[PDB]
Amino acid sequence: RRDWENPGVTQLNRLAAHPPFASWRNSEEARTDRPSQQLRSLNGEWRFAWFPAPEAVPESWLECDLPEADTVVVPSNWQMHGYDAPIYTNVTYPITVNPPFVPTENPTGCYSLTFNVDESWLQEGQTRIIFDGVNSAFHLWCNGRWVGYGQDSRLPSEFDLSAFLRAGENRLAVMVLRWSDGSYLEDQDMWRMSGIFRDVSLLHKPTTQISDFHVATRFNDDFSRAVLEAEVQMCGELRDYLRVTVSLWQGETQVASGTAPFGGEIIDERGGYADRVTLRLNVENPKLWSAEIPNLYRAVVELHTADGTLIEAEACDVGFREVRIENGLLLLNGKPLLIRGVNRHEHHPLHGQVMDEQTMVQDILLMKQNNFNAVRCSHYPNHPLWYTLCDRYGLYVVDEANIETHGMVPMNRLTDDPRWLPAMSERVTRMVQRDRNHPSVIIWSLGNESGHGANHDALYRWIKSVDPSRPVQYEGGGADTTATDIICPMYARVDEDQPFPAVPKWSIKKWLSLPGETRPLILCEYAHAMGNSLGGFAKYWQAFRQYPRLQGGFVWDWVDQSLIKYDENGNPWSAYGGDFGDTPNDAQFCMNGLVFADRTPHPALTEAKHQQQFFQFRLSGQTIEVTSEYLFRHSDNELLHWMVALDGKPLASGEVPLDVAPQGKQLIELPELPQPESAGQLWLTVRVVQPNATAWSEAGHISAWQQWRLAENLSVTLPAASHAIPHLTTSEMDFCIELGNKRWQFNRQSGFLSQMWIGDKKQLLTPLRDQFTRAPLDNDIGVSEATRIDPNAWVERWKAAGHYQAEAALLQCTADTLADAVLITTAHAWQHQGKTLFISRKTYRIDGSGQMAITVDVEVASDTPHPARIGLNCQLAQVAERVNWLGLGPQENYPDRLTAACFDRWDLPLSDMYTPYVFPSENGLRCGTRELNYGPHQWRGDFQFNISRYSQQQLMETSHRHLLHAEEGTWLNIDGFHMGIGGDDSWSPSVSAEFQLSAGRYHYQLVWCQK
Amino acid sequence: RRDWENPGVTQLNRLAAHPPFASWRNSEEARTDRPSQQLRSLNGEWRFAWFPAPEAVPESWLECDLPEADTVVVPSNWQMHGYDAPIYTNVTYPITVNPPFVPTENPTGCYSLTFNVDESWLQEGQTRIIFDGVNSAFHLWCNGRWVGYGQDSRLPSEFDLSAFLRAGENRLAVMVLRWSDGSYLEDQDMWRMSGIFRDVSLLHKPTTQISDFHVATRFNDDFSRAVLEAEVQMCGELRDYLRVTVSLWQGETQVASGTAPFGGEIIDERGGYADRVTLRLNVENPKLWSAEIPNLYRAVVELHTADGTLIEAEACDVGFREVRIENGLLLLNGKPLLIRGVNRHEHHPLHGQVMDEQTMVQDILLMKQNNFNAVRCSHYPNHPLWYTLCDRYGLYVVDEANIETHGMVPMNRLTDDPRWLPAMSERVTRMVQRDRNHPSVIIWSLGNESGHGANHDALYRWIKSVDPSRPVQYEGGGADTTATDIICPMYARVDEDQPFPAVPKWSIKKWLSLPGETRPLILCEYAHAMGNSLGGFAKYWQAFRQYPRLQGGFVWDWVDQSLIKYDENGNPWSAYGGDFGDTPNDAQFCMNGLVFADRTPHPALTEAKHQQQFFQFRLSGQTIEVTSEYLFRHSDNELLHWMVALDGKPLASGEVPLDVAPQGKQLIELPELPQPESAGQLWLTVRVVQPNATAWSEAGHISAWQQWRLAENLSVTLPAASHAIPHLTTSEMDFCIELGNKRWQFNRQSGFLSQMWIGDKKQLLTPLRDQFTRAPLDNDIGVSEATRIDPNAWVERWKAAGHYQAEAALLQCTADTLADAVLITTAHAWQHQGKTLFISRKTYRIDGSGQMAITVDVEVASDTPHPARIGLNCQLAQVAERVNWLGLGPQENYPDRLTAACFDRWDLPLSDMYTPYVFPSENGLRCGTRELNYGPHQWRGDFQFNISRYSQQQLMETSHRHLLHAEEGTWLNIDGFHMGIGGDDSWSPSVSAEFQLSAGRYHYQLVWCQK
Ligand SMILES: [Mg+2]
Ligand SMILES: [Mg+2]
Ligand SMILES: [Mg+2]
Ligand SMILES: [Mg+2]
Ligand SMILES: [Mg+2]
Ligand SMILES: [Mg+2]
Ligand code: NA
Ligand code: NA
Ligand code: NA
Ligand code: NA
Ligand code: NA
Ligand code: NA
Ligand code: NA
Repeated sequence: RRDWENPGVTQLNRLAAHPPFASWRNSEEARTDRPSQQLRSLNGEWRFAWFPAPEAVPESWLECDLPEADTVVVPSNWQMHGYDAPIYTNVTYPITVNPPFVPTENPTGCYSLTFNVDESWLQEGQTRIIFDGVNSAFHLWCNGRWVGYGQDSRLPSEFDLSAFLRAGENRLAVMVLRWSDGSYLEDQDMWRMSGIFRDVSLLHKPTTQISDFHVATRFNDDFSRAVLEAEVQMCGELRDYLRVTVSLWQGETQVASGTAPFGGEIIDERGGYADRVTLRLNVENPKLWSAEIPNLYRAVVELHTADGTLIEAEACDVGFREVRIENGLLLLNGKPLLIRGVNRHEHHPLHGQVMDEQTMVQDILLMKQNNFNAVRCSHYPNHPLWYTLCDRYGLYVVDEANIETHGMVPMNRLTDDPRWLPAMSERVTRMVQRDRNHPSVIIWSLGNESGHGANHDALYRWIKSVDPSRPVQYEGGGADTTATDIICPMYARVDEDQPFPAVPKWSIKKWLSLPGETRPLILCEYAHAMGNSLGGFAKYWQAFRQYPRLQGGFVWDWVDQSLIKYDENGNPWSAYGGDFGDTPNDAQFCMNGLVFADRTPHPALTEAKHQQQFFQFRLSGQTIEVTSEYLFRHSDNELLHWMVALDGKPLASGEVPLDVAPQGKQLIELPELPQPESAGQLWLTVRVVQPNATAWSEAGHISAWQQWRLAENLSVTLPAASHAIPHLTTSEMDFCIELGNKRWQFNRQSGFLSQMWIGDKKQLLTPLRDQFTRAPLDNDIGVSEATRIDPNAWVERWKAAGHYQAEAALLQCTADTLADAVLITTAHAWQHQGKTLFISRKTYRIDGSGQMAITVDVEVASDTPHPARIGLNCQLAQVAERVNWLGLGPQENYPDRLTAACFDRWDLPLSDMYTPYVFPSENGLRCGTRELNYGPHQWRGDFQFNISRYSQQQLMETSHRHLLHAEEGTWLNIDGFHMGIGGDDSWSPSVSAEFQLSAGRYHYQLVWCQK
Repeated sequence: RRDWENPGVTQLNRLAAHPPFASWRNSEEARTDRPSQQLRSLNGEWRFAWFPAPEAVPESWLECDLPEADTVVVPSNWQMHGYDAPIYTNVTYPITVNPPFVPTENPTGCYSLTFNVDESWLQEGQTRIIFDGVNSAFHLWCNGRWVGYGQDSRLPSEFDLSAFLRAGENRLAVMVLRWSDGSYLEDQDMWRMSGIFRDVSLLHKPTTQISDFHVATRFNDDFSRAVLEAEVQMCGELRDYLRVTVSLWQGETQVASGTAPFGGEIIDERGGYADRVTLRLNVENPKLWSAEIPNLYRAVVELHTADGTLIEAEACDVGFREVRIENGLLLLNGKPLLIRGVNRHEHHPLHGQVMDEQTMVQDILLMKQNNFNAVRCSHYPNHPLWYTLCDRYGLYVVDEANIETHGMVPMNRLTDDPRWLPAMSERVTRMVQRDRNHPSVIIWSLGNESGHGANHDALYRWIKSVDPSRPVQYEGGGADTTATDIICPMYARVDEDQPFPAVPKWSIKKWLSLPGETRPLILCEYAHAMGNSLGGFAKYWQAFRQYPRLQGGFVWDWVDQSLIKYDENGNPWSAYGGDFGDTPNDAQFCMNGLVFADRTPHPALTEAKHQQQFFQFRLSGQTIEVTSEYLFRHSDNELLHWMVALDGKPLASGEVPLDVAPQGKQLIELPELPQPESAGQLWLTVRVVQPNATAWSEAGHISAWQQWRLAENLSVTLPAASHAIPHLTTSEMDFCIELGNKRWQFNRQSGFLSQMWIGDKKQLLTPLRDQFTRAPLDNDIGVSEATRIDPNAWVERWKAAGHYQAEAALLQCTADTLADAVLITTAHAWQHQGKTLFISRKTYRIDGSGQMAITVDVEVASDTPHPARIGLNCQLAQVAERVNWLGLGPQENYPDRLTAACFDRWDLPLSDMYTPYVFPSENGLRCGTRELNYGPHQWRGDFQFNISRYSQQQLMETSHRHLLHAEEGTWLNIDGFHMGIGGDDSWSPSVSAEFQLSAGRYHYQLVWCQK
């Protein structure tokens, strides 16, 4: 039969799901979580062969190794070994939508391994094999004999091999199918790969075994008393001498223990479970678990005899915590949580979707290091090790079932179909059966983007019945259906409603008070970090903090799903949709992370970190008020550093330790600060530093900061009188001003400064001209698919209006000789099809000091789309190594994403003034700059700017960052005003009104000089 | 693969479930529900071959018929043809509890059929086959080619045969397995049969078709306006020219009609169902549907081109009614229901589990004629025609999923197992998709006796989601779990609690008000009608009428599940558990009905009819108050017949028209009644008569009655003085009294009247002795499983105390000659192992009138189990044809079951005084009798009695009624007192206290004379 084309058959001869087992045969080894000789890893080099379809697989393969097969490493995704192309499609299914059928051309991966077992495993006991991850379906053979079949690429499939094992060499044969009916439930926006991408192992258990166990913790009103209730289930022959003992450990101390024979209480007219027993342990003043302080206990479950003989032991870490929704609030150990989360896929630039401990630890450290306290398993059960790390490092987790049918029409066609309830149910139930003992998991999720069907309600209720300890949520069908305890929309904006029919996305503040609504609101997804994004991020946090029931959300998302390819020379580059011949494909939509595929941060990460700080500050006079947003921990590893500076010049500082309790305040009085009479603005910058290193951070780690303007003393002194006076030389074609060894040349035909000289060295490679456009950011383009011409998108509106093709018509270009300077006045009008888009009026004043004062006043037609920017740009001949400036920095910041930037004197290498977004666009800008220094140049004013070796044009025409070439000289963009980058989503205009350049008339001035 | 041993595989290539289809190609035919040429019946003579296992089936069977095969009628269960034996087991599974495995020796039934198909059917469209019922799993082949597989013995399985058929002759091959994993979900307390026991048919549908349609009716606050919403789904070629027209008909009048193109409203981000359409029709002052008045409309669903081409039409009967639970009450069209229901199994004594129209109509007419208005489909979806009849005749239906795992341990082992969820959901989901359009179905049931598992919660929620028009109920796990909207216990008693651990059965009155409880309570099972039962029935109805939230229940059950067998003389007799060599079995527990398998009424039926009357009466002086319990109808077919009688002698009578509004009252003043001077008790008897015939009753049908004692005149006149005086003759052995032609002989050794003579003929075959025991009724024995002795059972307490073997010891026997009579005085003590159980003191007075007054005074030890009865018995030499008595009658009646009986002068043939209960026991009693006439004898007093040709001993020793043999003469049992029969359940003592003979001392008198 073709079991991969029948949702009625999701497995064959597969063992029941259960919590992580190791079948320890020694209680001390179990308590310390040390290795168990009964659990073996079969990871390593396997024999692999690729085929176009399962029909092409030679039967001989079942009996012996095919000489054509290659020796590859397992786990792995065969697209990563180059056997075929990984595919990046977002919504549209990778295969023709015709359930339950799949294409006859079904890439088949044939894996095989020769191995042998310990003599004792042949004598007695149950030997089972475990495949943590097989994408997407597979058949299994042992020593030529068929064992079973399994589906669901994200949960373990186990099979009893006891009756197939033989002395000597044994051979596993695994036929993996890329496509199956299960693929209809795995349409997540990500790379479509396949193979055995997760661990493979052998577990040896006794015939009379622990087949399952559940750990629960209930508390009293103040959590000073708890009861640990453990239900243990067994398989095999029941016998009166059998006992179960559950002991609770805190380090090497046993705080509580419980022993009892099998035989549960009576549950109905036929009695109770003779094969189960529930132990109840009293725990006084338990140490509570939270992301803040991940206190953990160790629970050891022993199946032994009444007279002391251990049969086998299983165990897990225990975190005493209560998760409950009360009066509209999500409470953890009685406190309202504020979710600082992120959605994280299991992605690796080299290994594809194969995860490893090192990578997970790296993600967790970066996350906590950037003030995240939660993560969503978008959109499937993760690698088993992820939960252990979260339990221990401290991260709230949303465990999500591997069910996504985004590409269906309507989205709920399958999920509302009773005939898919079985397949759907196993993806939900097997997840809960596997992860329910993990304390880090505080919320169960029924999946992602599958509309809202009756199957969702059925499964919602099942969980509620089986595990009342955790709330259940699901966004599909409107984010507030009868299948979710939490209003969990994706991309709902703060103040703006999006009244979509049927599934509107109300402003989150409004959503809360809709007639009858009482549930808490936590976005399952928000702040789409695709490329230069996260504009308006602070708006979300201001709302989260002011509204009790707005309890945060999970950013989308953690890491760019870009893959690594190599060119002719063997140099690596970041590839995305379509770069593998995969088509249809959705281009760069697979990259929406706060970090690059190699975990290098994007500028946006700093903004998230800043807005997600755990300490709030207020300033009044000499007093700084520090408020703690921690719910449980006291600030026992923090000291406040404060420094006052005048225009970047340090003037005073000092440190004060932080002794603030959760939700508490601390008043800090700053001493008398010297009185600077020197013109300038005084700035106060404070930062919280962690003097001691921790499991997730180094000593000196900065966890928060904030800036304030103190006193400002305006300059009322005039500059030194000009000894000399510049001379003007006229020509029909040019206006030349000369002073000392400096020369300025204004082209009378274009009306632009076309050249400058310091001695005989040219300064410009391209004239200084106005600029009202920018290389479109992913948010300006707006498309979740590589096949959509959207006229509503900003980039499209700018093209239709001719912003990118507007030619500068000169209206006026005059020159006047003044008492101590030359005044050049110009006026241009950018038009397109007889329509004047903008009008620019300027005056250039050059005095005897050699300083060029540029005054600019622009007019923007009210009926033309608001411009991307209002400023000037040119290509300097110069190419220096440093960029020194007095403004917001040191990292890239934009109008609607600069709260994390600080005002000060920054000095960086030129390359750092460039942000390597895989998909090139406007980047590296820095706002609130009062002074910019490059080479012999200095510009003064109050402007925004970016500077690099790439022109706006090149960035605009280049698809991949690796294809960018450094242009001659340096490109400079000085903006008086720049449009917001937005980010609420990346497929519709998202730049908030206050950040759109719509004033109609703009003014800004600059001073250009040398030295 | 052995799919019949895999709960993961419940079907292969089966079509989706849907409501009844006929695929008319003419709307008028659809409207009239006339036969459809596109719907053929394949019922008739098939070829059948029996095998001991599927592996024994020869391959040649697929290609052609087998020589040894026989020609049988289908549908049918092969056990009814004698191929193997039917098994009657209650709780214990008929197979070894080892899921999902069945015995390797699994009886296999090979059915085959060579049928014809017109090429017209193959020229276009889809040709499918439909099996309405295959027990319990099967594989299907058409023309030697494999088609599919299916499970669930109670719901239709459909397969597309389009590509397997050919013009002309075709052959089907159906391999039916008796056992499968599905059997673990079909452990209902009934006969375990198998085969194709329901209709088989062939349906033709065009390629573009109506694949499903839902009809719903919502109303305004007063039901004066309504909206009919019909959602229609299509399959095939979806084009813009497609339309659906739903028209509503009331007879030949089209009341409403709607037409629209396909394309449902937007439901989610991907759009909506382009293959669906919802029609909404307004209906003013709709005629409401109810069991009282089954008003129906006809809905025709036309799939057609916009231009007028009918592709095909489907249809159904529509009942406009709302079913909702509000404030604790179950409401039908806004009024609280009083469920007068009964559980009914699909059983036939000759055909087993095969249902036919005639039988169904017979059950329905009998049920309504006996004031039943509801029925529970215990415990599986019923034959499709059942719902049509209930819709049309008017009966509230509880549709129940085919799920019972009673035999598991604990009962919820499979239902709480997520691995059995798939199999369970299909039994529930496919039931709803098939019957959701029938108005008679008002409640969905999740199954029966399967404990309460998480799977129950998920499916409960599923129904609430797909169909919010009907409450969902389920008794498992305690009758009040989170999986039921109605508290629906089985056998919960009216006042007495039964605090069982985990799943107690509280007194229904108490259950309603337990802290926090608010739901209505309707017993899914109560008043176990096993054998001589229904004692205490009136107690349930008094409560139902007094407590608003006690809304009735379903009696258990309708018809005895006895099967017909024949003796060597070819005569038929009723058989039960074990009568077919079936072992283990539960003998007679399969017979618990109000009627025999041939639908002959048990005496209990009348008690049910009486207590379930729709008119209540109250008497005050000469005014009779009638109160209607009807919720929607006026008494437009009822008249009141009243009659007054003096000890059976009718004095006055008359008719009065009944004009009562629903829930209304009517006062009727009786005319000046006569005032007879003659001694006696005046009795008033009123009967509600239906003058006109109905679809369910004949003219003259009596639907209710009631009696009252009016004025009484105690006889104070002395009997004429006797001329003569009896002569006494003494001897050591006897006391012989003589008067005229009458003689009496009292044995001086036994102390009993050993013989009498009328004229000169003997009158006794056995002496007149005391009796304190009775042939145990099913309720005295109690053992739902013949493999469970029980000391607590009444029969066991009586035996242990020696009630059945105690011998009378003479304490005294004297004779005295009075002035006008002879007085015999006796005393007896019944003992057992030195214990005195009872003491009987009597006096026999024989005067000159030839009469014999017997005075009896009994003492019963307080520490001996209360006696079954306290009276006298003897074997009359006479065998008369008639029995005439003044007292309760005419049918059998006992202390706790005599409310239906009426006091009057009854006269019946001897045979009617015996109730042919299949399992013999005490029977035919009649209480409140003041006079009994049999042959030349007459007995006067105030007693209870039974009279027949069978001795309590024979009844007690015989297992089947056909084994009973008339004894010489007639056995007479005259009781001063008789214990109640009980019936609340048949497996534990249920006779209420007030009906137990515990007074310690009893007195009664009788006068024997020759009339
Ligand atoms: Mg499958
Ligand atoms: Mg998606
Ligand atoms: Mg120990
Ligand atoms: Mg099966
Ligand atoms: Mg049962
Ligand atoms: Mg018409
Ligand atoms: Na909040
Ligand atoms: Na994406
Ligand atoms: Na501190
Ligand atoms: Na670009
Ligand atoms: Na009631
Ligand atoms: Na029964
Ligand atoms: Na009437």
